[PDB]
Amino acid sequence: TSRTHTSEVHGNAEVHASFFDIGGSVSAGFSNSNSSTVAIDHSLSLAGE
Amino acid sequence: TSRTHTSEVHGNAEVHASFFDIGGSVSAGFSNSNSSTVAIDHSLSLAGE
Repeated sequence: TSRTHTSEVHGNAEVHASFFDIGGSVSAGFSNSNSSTVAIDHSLSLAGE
Repeated sequence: TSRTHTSEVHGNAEVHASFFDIGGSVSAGFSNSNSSTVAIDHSLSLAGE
């Protein structure tokens, strides 16, 4: 089994360019995650000599 | 065999600075994924000492 925890910072930057319109943009953000993997495995090995 | 639950929490933020039509959007997020992953392996080895 595996349980995780993530952090993140986000950003964006885009300005406008038209015949009349100008602009600008900034941002933020914090993202996380909680992944719960439950892995069930089986194996076989048949060796000879 | 593996069946994975990946829960997510998240926070989001955007803005668009302009003259008078300035737009902003802070936000968040919540998500899960029910990912059932199987994997079938067949292998070999030929060792000689």
